[PDB]
Amino acid sequence: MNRVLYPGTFDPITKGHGDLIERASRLFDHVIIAVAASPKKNPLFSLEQRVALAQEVTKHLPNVEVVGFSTLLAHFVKEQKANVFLRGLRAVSDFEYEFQLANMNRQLAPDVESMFLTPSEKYSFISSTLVREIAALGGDISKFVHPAVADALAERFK
Amino acid sequence: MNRVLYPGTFDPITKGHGDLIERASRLFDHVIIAVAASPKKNPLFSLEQRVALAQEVTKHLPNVEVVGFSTLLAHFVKEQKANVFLRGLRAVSDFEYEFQLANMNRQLAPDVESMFLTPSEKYSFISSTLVREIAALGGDISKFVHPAVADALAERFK
Amino acid sequence: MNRVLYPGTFDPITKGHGDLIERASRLFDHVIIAVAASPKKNPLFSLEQRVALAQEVTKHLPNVEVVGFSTLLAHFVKEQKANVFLRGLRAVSDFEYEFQLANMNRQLAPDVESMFLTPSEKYSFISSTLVREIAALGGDISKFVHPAVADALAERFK
Ligand SMILES: CC(=O)SCCNC(=O)CCNC(=O)[C@H](O)C(C)(C)COP(=O)(O)OP(=O)(O)OC[C@H]1O[C@@H](n2cnc3c(N)ncnc32)[C@H](O)[C@@H]1OP(=O)(O)O
Ligand SMILES: CC(=O)SCCNC(=O)CCNC(=O)[C@H](O)C(C)(C)COP(=O)(O)OP(=O)(O)OC[C@H]1O[C@@H](n2cnc3c(N)ncnc32)[C@H](O)[C@@H]1OP(=O)(O)O
Ligand SMILES: CC(=O)SCCNC(=O)CCNC(=O)[C@H](O)C(C)(C)COP(=O)(O)OP(=O)(O)OC[C@H]1O[C@@H](n2cnc3c(N)ncnc32)[C@H](O)[C@@H]1OP(=O)(O)O
Repeated sequence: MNRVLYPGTFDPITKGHGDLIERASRLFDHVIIAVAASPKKNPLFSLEQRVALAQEVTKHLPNVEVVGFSTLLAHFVKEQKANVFLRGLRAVSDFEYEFQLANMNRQLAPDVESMFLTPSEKYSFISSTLVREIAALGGDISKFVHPAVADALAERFK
Repeated sequence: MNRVLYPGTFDPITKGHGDLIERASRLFDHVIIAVAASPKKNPLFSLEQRVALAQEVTKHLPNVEVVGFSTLLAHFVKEQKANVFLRGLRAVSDFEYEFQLANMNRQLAPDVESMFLTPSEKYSFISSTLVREIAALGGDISKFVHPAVADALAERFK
Repeated sequence: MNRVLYPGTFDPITKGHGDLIERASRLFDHVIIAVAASPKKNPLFSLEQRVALAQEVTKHLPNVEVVGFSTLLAHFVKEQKANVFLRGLRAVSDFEYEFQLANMNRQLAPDVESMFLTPSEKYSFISSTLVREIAALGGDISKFVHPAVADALAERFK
């Protein structure tokens, strides 16, 4: 059996992440979305909000579950007994921080594989930072994110 | 007529920008330098100062106008009725980012073209960030910027 | 004689820099590890702590000495009378930033050469930032740093 763990800040989750999750839920028996606290990033949404938004966006996929965590990813992946890390690779960078992330996690969790997917072309170039900045200036982001996310961002900047 | 809009933070405008603007005024009938507030960047100079510096550096160019804006670029370009985005490309450098930026603005402003110029060999490798940091440590920055900008940098840290 | 200066924040110094330093001490008569204050990065360790960790890690190399500084690199290098800048490329970070750095320093210190080494494959993916983050979450970092650094990181986070 394969259990893949998709770790990220998801602030917020976008159509880019969702495409990747869609594809991964058809490949693997179990997909865990691991939302990291990432306090250093000063996230726009709270961990609970990010987990909840990610849950809403994935509610239709039976083998996908969402959980938040504040610990070391290499510890958390053993705790989840997942044998595969999922990360998305868009163009291009980083990427190289992803190569660096994978090689450092290989030392800390040797039995976990690091694997990459690339999003549909249509949802590449979608970045959570840019979704946030467009929303904060009142731009329409409905083509970059799910409607609950769009609503959450709109209400957030009021 | 083409009305080209060149949007940046310009903190401060450098000889790299100035080169691009010289080149852009020779290609297009109307060039608007759109100086972004960019509060996330915590600019060294105020928007009002950054606009005054850009005005000073381009006042000799009759088809070039400068304005500050704090709104969504995709909204502001319509209020300005420009049909072309100008951006500069240097060493890699923030080049992925220009594709992603262009991609997302093509969704938000479908009718506006996105185009790129490159500055002379001589003004590549000039970053407004390194100019700020060198000046803040009392390094001589006069060879990276126009003289009014050099004075403002000197006065900025006294 | 060649006197090479190796500047960085070294927060903290890793086996990644130590490999570069080892290689440099066998090429040059004199190697200076220049630790930058870098107040903006808000370093985990104080300047004085980072200088001490760097001394501990290199004290077995007689031609290598460590010093801290808070001034402009281009002036400090004149103070140390070094004619060579050493910079490492922690794999493929942004050699374009190192270029922008080198050519701007070419303007401020024309008599100093910029030179680059790459670390052994084994240490080319160690990031002091990620070491700080793994250590802060109680992860084992003994495979990325010298034992004094591991001890120092351990004491820093309980
Ligand atoms: C060696 C190690 O163990 S690392 C030690 C430090 N920390 C930890 O262990 C705690 C765990 N931390 C994490 O899991 C984090 O998710 C990290 C460190 C893996 C990566 O940070 P992320 O949350 O993925 O955000 P990311 O680095 O991708 O930057 C956010 C951007 O990437 C996108 N993004 C966010 N999360 C992801 C993701 N999981 N996968 C792909 N893309 C993502 C967003 O669209 C966003 O767009 P932007 O570039 O304009 O901002
Ligand atoms: C979807 C989107 O378009 S964003 C939606 C939300 N935000 C907005 O709408 C705000 C609208 N304004 C903007 O987004 C800003 O103008 C931006 C990001 C397009 C431009 O910001 P920038 O000026 O490029 O800041 P940035 O630091 O990234 O500049 C990169 C480098 O190129 C130089 N530079 C500054 N402005 C420009 C410019 N317009 N073009 C080319 N180079 C520039 C600088 O010297 C800078 O050097 P540095 O990185 O060492 O500081
Ligand atoms: C040089 C000029 O005058 S331009 C103005 C800039 N600054 C000054 O004048 C003051 C002097 N400042 C310095 O010397 C600084 O060290 C700098 C800006 C030149 C370099 O900063 P860095 O120490 O490389 O820090 P960086 O932002 O890359 O982050 C530290 C990382 O760099 C790595 N690192 C630090 N120094 C080096 C180095 N000399 N070579 C290769 N890698 C390095 C570490 O692996 C660490 O890993 P990380 O990216 O995961 O955190």
